[PDB]
Amino acid sequence: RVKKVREMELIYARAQLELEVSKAQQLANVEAKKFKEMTEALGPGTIRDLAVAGP
Amino acid sequence: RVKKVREMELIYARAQLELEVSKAQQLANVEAKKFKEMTEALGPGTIRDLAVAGP
Repeated sequence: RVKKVREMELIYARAQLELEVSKAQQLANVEAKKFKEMTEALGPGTIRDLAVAGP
Repeated sequence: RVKKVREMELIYARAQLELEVSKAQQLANVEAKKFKEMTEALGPGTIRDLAVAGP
């Protein structure tokens, strides 16, 4: 009983702890994608000058 | 019972946790699109001078 309850929970938790990583994987892509679509569209050099303004 | 309830919930939650990412994916596009339609329409050089104003 204690074997087939923790062992069967393990294979269940295995396909869920890895399902958890696929969520974070796809959400990391759309974050980096939408980051890329702004950083280059804004300006590779503009980001540099916009931060260094100190006069 | 505990197999076919958590396993069937897994395939259900799988097609929902990935449905969640498609929402964030399309919303990231319209954000970056509408960002692109303003940043270039405003001025690639204008964004640089508008921030560096310090006199």
